[PDB]
Amino acid sequence: ELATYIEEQQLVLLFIKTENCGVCDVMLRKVNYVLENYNYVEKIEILLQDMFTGPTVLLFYNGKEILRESRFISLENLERTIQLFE
Repeated sequence: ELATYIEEQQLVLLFIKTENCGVCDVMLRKVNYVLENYNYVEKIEILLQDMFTGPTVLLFYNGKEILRESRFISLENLERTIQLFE
């Protein structure tokens, strides 16, 4: 909340996951893969405690939430959306 202002570094993607979650790990690999091709996206990972599994990806542009996907994650949607910022 204090470098959430430095979290206005253009296009940024939150990957949110939980401590015991098999898919999360796979999907993170999958997301990372896409992000190979797009240097101008910044990833932040948040690992929540177990105690909601996820994963959840949020995409923010200049702070505005532009995309939210969850549980099963259209890498197509993610990519095309990112692309709108070529």
